[PDB]
Amino acid sequence: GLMQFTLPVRLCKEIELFHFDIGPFENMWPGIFVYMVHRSCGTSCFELEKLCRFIMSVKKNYRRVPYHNWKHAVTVAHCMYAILQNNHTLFTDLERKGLLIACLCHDLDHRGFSNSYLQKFDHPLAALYSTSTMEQHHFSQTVSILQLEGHNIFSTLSSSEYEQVLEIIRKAIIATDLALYFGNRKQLEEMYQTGSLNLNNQSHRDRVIGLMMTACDLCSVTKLWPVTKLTANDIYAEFWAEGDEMKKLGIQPIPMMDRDKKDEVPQGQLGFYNAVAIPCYTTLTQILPPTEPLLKACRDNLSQWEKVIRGEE
Ligand SMILES: Cn1ncc(C(=O)N2CCC2)c1C(=O)Nc1ccn2cc(-c3ccccc3)nc2n1
Ligand SMILES: [Mg+2]
Ligand SMILES: [Zn+2]
Repeated sequence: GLMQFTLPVRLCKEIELFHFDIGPFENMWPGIFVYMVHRSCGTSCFELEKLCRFIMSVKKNYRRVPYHNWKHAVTVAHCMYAILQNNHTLFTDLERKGLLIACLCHDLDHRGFSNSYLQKFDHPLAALYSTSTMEQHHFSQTVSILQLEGHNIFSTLSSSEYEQVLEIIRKAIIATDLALYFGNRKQLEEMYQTGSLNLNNQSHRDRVIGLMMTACDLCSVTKLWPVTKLTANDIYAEFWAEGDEMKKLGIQPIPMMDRDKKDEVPQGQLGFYNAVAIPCYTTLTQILPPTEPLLKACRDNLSQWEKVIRGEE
């Protein structure tokens, strides 16, 4: 109970900022996550022994892939921590509990392949889950780990609070399917503009939490340029591996996944910032003004990709 986690001074300060990078010391990441739960949720939210056991089982069930790995899980949870800490009074006690766990678990057992590749491979997961294939799997893996003896960090919730938190986690993880983002943001854009947006409306909160999940999931584009640029290499390492596997099935991959078309990455990133990233952080900043630093950082990174094309870097 009286056992806090404390970070060194530079991390204690910078962890509060949206653009924080969790660093290359893997052994510090569990402590970073517990620190964020304690400050975001409370030192009482979870039994430390159970939380520590939950965290190490989640880590074990992330694979050694270039991008969709344990570092991504903790990185996405930190972005959620910064959103929750800058929007103190907007979120319920259950939501703060659920959303940090949702972010940590959102890509459990990712193989580094898209929903499309699983469908074209005819992977068993594609027969079990026709849409949001990997995301239904990630939620399945979360429930499985929660049911390991000693791992139920929600044991002290009432039956109804427990069903509510698992429903928050399920919707939050499903919303990380980028196929669902486009329509979620359009509906949120209209509701904000026509003034019908209502945070007491559960289905409205669900939409807002979904956009927060997209914002945390894409948060590579909101870091300092050197972090953004080096994460891109890991992202493209997976895309190109999937491209290779598409060619093995006798299918020409989209340019994004074709390593022969490396040259066109700068312009591909522009399309992505303009079609996905900027609209995401713009709508999020409209609904939650204190998340504006995410939009400002994204615009700075867009400008950096424009500089790459122009040959200035
Ligand atoms: C940075 N970041 N953050 C998240 C994601 C992303 O998508 N998710 C991670 C799992 C999914 C991305 C991304 O980089 N996404 C796109 C999206 C469209 N693109 C098109 C091209 C392209 C390249 C060369 C040649 C031609 C086109 N490049 C693209 N990149
Ligand atoms: Mg995912
Ligand atoms: Zn993710």
